[PDB]
Amino acid sequence: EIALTPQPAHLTVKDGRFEFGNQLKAKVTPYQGDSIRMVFESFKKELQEATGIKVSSTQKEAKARIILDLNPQLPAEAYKLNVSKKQVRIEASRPAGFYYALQTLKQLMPRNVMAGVATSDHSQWSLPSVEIEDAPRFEWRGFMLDEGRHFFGKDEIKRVIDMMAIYKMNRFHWHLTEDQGWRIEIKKYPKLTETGAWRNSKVLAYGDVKPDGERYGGFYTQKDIKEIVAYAKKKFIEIIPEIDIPGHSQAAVAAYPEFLACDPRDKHEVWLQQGISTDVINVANPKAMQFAKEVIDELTELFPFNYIHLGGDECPTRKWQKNDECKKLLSEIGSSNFRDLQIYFYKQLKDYIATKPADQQRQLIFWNEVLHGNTSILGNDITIMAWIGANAAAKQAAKQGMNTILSPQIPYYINRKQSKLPTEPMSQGHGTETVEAVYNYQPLKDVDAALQPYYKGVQANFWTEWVTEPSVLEYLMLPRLAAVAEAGWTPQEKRNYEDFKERIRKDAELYDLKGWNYGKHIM
Ligand SMILES: [Cl-]
Repeated sequence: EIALTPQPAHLTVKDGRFEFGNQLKAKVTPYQGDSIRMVFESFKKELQEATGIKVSSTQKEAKARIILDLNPQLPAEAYKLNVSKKQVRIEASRPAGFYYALQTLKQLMPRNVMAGVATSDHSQWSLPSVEIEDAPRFEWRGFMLDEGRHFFGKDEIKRVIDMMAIYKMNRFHWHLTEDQGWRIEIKKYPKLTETGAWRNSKVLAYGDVKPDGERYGGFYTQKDIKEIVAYAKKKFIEIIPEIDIPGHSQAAVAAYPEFLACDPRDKHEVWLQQGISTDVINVANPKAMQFAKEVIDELTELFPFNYIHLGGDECPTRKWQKNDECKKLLSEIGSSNFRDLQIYFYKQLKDYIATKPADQQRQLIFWNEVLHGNTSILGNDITIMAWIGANAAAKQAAKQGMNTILSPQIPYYINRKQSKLPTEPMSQGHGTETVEAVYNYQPLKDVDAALQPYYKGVQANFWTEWVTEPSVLEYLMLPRLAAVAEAGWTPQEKRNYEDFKERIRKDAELYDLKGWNYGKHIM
């Protein structure tokens, strides 16, 4: 009957049910300039769409069948939800807490409510009596989509946001730039999208698959970006842009080779292959430095969240070793290790950001390869996204006083096959990254108590070398996304895969109402 995902920290089931009727009154705290009333108004619209129930306002506790009260002692995303025959009572300290209480309230109702779809026939509406106290284990509960390899577009990304929101995920990491495409309009550099957002193959070549000649691509205008940011904010999802530099930058190099290429006399094209490119940005070129500053400036206007991801994964130094500007810069920073140029490039950008007014400053996230360099100049107010040797990298980050986010390739890359069946779509892996394998990863296993404060959370990543169509994206995303969401939210002691399996089965109905694809193996 009751199926909540993520499982709350504390749930007690009580006798009886709360019945709505067609109309009822709510009393809602005015905290923070009526912000909670605004959250509640959004909820009311959803509820009416799905059920026909109308909620009006009251100031009188005695008339309130739903009450949202401020409890400042609760954590920033925590809530209490008490459902009795007489009243629904919610307590929280911050808008996100109240929003999550209402997510859990929706999830206690038939699945059409969470889906935001009315039922064909006439229905009766109620809640089970419960006492819930809930709070997320981790503050960062993320999903990353690669749109550089294949582009999905606004409608599909809204569906991604919708999926994340079901499971209380709060961080969308937008991997917008790659060797094979650049997907975000930058006004000062129009060729990033004019050249970089189109290429002459849909498939990315690998093994026996060759380029297919199709004029393929797409990008987001700044208007598009602002729309998606606003859409996600309504669901308490913040967006982190990733401009992956100076590696994974062949599309940018193809757009502006005259100053971004290490070897501008050679040819530079958007890459049609899968793999790791050596065609990295010439970090020693002054126009490359200005380019990066100017891109960051435009990101700052589009993305209000306080973090930017600069990537830094899989960045070969060989083209720097062969470039005169780079050799000279390395000599001038007193080094014989070309990796240091990557760190210096970042230091310039970090310094630049520090010159800006406080509200324009951003904190930086990097893939963990950056930690292999001498990062001392960057200080410890950077964040390491741990993916390769993740457990060890996160521990090293924490030991250096850096925040860390866990996105281990195994098992949190949910583009990978989720079954060994021969009928699975083509993607990376053998089929070992089953729902169970995802759920069973324990992020803080054997992590010393003193390091744990630096572990900000977890993220599932979705790489799109092989994935070109929304149906396949969704098939691979779901239901593994929910396992990572639960890992991010639910206390480890309350996590149980067989229990999760029973609960997630109830969401097939939700997925079907929304027309989402999903793997059916555990269903
Ligand atoms: Cl754990």
